[PDB]
Amino acid sequence: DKISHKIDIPDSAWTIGIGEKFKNAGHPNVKYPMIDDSYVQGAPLGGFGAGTIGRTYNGGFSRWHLEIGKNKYTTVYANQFSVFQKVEGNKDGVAQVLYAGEPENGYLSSWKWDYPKESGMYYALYPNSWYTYTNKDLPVQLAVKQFSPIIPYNYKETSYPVAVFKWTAYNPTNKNVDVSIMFTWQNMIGFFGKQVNVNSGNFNKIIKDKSKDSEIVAAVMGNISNDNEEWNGEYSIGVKKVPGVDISYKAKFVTTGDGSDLWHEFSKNGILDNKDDETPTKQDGIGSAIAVNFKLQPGQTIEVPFALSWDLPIMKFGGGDKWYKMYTKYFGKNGKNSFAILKEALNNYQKWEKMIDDWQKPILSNKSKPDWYKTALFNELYYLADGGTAWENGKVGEKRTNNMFGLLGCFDYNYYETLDVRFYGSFPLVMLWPDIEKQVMRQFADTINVQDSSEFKVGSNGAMAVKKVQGMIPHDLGSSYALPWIKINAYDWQNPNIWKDLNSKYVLLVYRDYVLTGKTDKEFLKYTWKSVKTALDKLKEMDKDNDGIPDNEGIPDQTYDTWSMKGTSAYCGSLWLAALKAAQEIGKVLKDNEAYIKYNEWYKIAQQNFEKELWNGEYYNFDTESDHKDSIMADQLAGQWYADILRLGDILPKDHVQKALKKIYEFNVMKFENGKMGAVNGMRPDGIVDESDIQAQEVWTGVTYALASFMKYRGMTEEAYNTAYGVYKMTYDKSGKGYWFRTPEAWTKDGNYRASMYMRPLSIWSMEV
Ligand SMILES: OC[C@H]1O[C@@H](O[C@H]2[C@H](O)[C@@H](O)[C@H](O[C@H]3[C@H](O)[C@@H](O)[C@H](O)O[C@@H]3CO)O[C@@H]2CO)[C@H](O)[C@@H](O)[C@@H]1O
Ligand SMILES: [Ca+2]
Repeated sequence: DKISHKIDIPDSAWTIGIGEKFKNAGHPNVKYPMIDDSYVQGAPLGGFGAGTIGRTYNGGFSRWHLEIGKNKYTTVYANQFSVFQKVEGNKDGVAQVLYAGEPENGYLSSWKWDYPKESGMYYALYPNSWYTYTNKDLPVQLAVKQFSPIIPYNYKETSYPVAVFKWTAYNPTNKNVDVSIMFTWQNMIGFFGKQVNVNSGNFNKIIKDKSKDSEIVAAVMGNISNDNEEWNGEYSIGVKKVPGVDISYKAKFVTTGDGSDLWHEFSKNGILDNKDDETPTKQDGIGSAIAVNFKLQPGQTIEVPFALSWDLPIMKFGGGDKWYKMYTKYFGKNGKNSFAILKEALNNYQKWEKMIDDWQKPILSNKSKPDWYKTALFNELYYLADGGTAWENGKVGEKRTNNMFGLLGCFDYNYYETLDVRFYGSFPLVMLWPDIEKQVMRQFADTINVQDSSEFKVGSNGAMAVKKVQGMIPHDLGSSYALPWIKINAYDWQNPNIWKDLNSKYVLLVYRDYVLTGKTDKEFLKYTWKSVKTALDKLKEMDKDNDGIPDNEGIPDQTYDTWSMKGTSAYCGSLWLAALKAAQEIGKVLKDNEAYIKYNEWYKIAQQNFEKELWNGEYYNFDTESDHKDSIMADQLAGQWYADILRLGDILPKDHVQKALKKIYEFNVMKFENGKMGAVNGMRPDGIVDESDIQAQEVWTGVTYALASFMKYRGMTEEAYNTAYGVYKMTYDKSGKGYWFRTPEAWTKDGNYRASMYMRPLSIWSMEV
């Protein structure tokens, strides 16, 4: 490996061998069907709301999130980079697809598949990833850096449906070598969204943009139809000329054939026919190829940028609504703009690399923090783009000031902005994209007094319940299978209108978003103030025994939605105390004296009673009335955690908080698989895991990272990082369960999982406050 020194991969990048087999991988631990796409994954390409494309460590374009809200795992075999090399003085060269695998059937059988093991590495530090190719039959060593311009405090480039591939080639040998690099792409119009005739009318054109000291050659893969539909638009691939390289191309090869129409050209001398051909296809799949060829002398290095764009302007949800994607603000809505997007990327990628370095540097250059923590911190952010992210620039047919946004809680439970989850998972948005975060919270504010009296069947018990009650915060803002932003509370496993955490979490989210953006945005507090008061006042009515605290009803009426709470719970009770304190503070800021006084009175009664009812000498009891009321809950002081972040002070005595955190570390972490797997949710005082429900026996990745944050602010530095380390280990390490780029909600002691690709572990960013 002589290529690594010619590029700059950070030491904290997650790494794996190209073609590496992983033997320890986990699988779903539930009885019902659940997504399991294997450990063959990688860092996604594509901006927020653009649709994303997962290119795996093996080289394949395999995890398709282009249909917004859907996850489709299938390798499109025509989508590859290939290499040709010929040593000066040999008769023949060699050609190889840079993919550690081969197709399942006979399409593209002529290509050279099965890139060999032990011949290259994959590296990821989101939003960048890299592949190196150090192969004994390839005398020139190659590497590529691939990325999309995901940039904090930037709402423009961050939205683009574009990827850059910056290639570096180096000749360490003592002979001249001819090298070609070829990008192939299938015209994927009709891959989704088209009910019949899936390739019909697809056609490919070549654009040569020559303008002084710039040459771009690109393929635009579109359809003859000008229909404005979810399925229609363009894909583009291309390359920018640099000194010392020639460009060649082929507009049309057949993907549903043996591939030899292209491969016979590339395998001879790495130079394509330059055959333009705009003939549309009927039933056959088609694609395009863009290639560079160059001669490398001994010791010579060259850099060449390629790019990929996709202009699919319309997203459609299962309920029938069609919206424009955010990026259409910058490029247009007509679906004929893939080349403009590609050209912007090819002409500006160096600036974008620097912008990315500028935001990663403060963390990467802090040598008090271990590399493993940086690996997790950056790579967990994959989910902001990969979580079915929806970001609208108008409904099709209909202009507003704001652009509505939604991130899925996960794919198995397909709900937007699941609020009990975003309490943990929204930290990256408030810290790095606060205008999106405040938009999402205004979306929730607007729903507070919505009433929907129609009834749905509650999944857990079969009872009928009202869809949406006035004054109760919704569980979510809809499903991608239905109508995001329009029909809320798609979730139906329990009735969220009787949940005891949603209304408090909502208030705490609101005050967080003011505090973490500088305590300046009074207009945001004003917009949300009525909803905050309404939310707290409605939750107070759920206090059954006049102790000043809402009563859990002996059912799972909160985020742990199979784990029953009854009476005063540590979890919902602490959240209530914190929410009251936040509302007092907002009352002072806005000069609402009667609110300050009311919430101050409620707070002091509830605080007293919380302490009397739950404090046992060592920790706070799980609740006042359940069968395992004395279980040690990992999340027992969630309200005090948020109070620390919000700078609201002590809601409970410092001494008791410290004792409770130490107990949690001693029990829920250290007595669960030797503290190498996170914090198990429920432990009995005898040190055996609580067996009252599956969720008690699960480690929750986002709860664990948030508990790490809490420990860190309380000066328990070693405990904090050791607690977090088990999550990192299980997710990324060779000794873990293979969950890189699909961090789940939960695992049990055997390491098997529930709900891969989950929002909650984005809470690792609470460790950076
Ligand atoms: O909907 C989201 C919630 O899902 C919960 O899992 C439940 C499944 O949604 C549900 O389909 C499954 O149904 C069981 C059913 O209860 C049982 O009687 C029958 O015999 O088998 C069905 C599955 O084959 O129940 C599970 C609960 O066990 C998650 O637990 C929850 O966290 C999530 O929000
Ligand atoms: Ca009560």
